[PDB]
Amino acid sequence: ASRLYTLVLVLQPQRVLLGMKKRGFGAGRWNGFGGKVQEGETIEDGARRELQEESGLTVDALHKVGQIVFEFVGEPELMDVHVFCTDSIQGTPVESDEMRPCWFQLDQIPFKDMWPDDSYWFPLLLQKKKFHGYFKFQGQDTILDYTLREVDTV
Repeated sequence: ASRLYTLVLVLQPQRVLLGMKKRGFGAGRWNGFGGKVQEGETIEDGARRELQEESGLTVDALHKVGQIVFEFVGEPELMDVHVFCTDSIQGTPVESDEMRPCWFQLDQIPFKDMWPDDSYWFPLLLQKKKFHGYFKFQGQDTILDYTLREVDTV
């Protein structure tokens, strides 16, 4: 029992784009852009759609960089998050109802105001290493179990 999600990181040589989530799941934290994959679209199409809805941006190419499975205690569906990155974006990022975008220098990523799991796998993202992760949460703050490894194929 798992549900497909996307997460998109716009990662340029010296900065990364994050969005401050304004409502809904994860509100009040910076994150990549993404959301649920809909019936009738591929995972990559859903990632492009969420990037556009949340930031106005389109992209030439998205690259698979990771998969993260989340368990939330008491919730029946695992969240199967497909993580993508891109360097070349099209457009200037703009605020949506869901997200307020901002660029961050790579040594100034705001981990204290991000989901606690990002501290663990962001180093792999920045190192351009593909990964599989699993995080079990009690509520929104406490990681109870986790696993993280590098993989050759996402």
